[PDB]
Amino acid sequence: DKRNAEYRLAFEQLNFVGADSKTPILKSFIEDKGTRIDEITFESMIPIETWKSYIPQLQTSLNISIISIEQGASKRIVIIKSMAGDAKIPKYLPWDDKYIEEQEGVVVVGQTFSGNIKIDLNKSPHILSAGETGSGKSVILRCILWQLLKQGAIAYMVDFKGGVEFGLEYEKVGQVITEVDAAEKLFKYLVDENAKRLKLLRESGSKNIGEYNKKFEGEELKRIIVVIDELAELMDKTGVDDETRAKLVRIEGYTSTLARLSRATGINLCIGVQRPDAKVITGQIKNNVPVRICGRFADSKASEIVLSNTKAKDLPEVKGRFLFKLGADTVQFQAFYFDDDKHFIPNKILKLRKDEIEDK
Repeated sequence: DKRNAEYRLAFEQLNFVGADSKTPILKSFIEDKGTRIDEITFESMIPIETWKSYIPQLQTSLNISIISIEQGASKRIVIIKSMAGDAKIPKYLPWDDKYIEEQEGVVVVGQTFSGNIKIDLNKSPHILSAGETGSGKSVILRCILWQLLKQGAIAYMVDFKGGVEFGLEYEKVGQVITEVDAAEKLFKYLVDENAKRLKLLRESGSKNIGEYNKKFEGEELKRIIVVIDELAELMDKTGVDDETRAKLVRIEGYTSTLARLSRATGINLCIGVQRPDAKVITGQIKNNVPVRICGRFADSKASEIVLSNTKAKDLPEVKGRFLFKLGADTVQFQAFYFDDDKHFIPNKILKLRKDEIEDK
């Protein structure tokens, strides 16, 4: 009843009253400790639209973070999907190998208010990390790569800045693609590999490699992970000769093909973008890339591309503070500080690899 009287007061203050002078009466307070989110229900004579416009006034009074105001059973009943006003988000989040998931295909990206953000690459298969230069953006992808490498995945890194963001260390664990020629060979291969895989899956009678891999263990399908340091490196023809203009288009057709058909076959794309543009994050790419990571952008246009809303502006001036987006919802999180010197250890991967081959 402490919560009932604390609301009664906040409403009483805001003069938040119905057509009947009656303030909103509290009905249920569902304390989901697991999700740190609470289902607060009120019966009032105040239409949802009016609760919706008064959301900032409510938030500040009741010290809460409202997510949604869904209408309940009747027009007078309204459920406020909302979490605490003491939003538990870290200052700096250092990486630790303890976070590596045992569920093959799952990757942690950082910590939200409740807990660590997980991603099932069998559910949502491709990641788009956008953020201006001044770090963060790619560090999230390199961190994801490490997790999958540790889960025994096959890596392909794509870096046209002559393989600078993926050093000789990364070349120990996989192929680093630095030019249009290799990028063409590669994206063509992956497309043919995805093709060979859809055959095996269909015939085995499995919907994804998660299913298929529970069915075959001696010979399993290795997950393929494709990191693209910068997309615009591939996504910009504006200058090249006819021969190259063709290659970059061929590459645009393969990327589109994989992005649209991969989910089942275990071929995952992680894309970095320093500045969103519709000529870079094209139709297909955005259409087929579920996960969206967004950095502090002062441009509303850039936010609309990736997040398809303008929440990137509203981010705090903290390094690692990003916005994860899957489906409709968007959360504020501190990503892991992944240092390629201390955290990336190629030997550990070569170890797993010797250890897996020293069987069958």
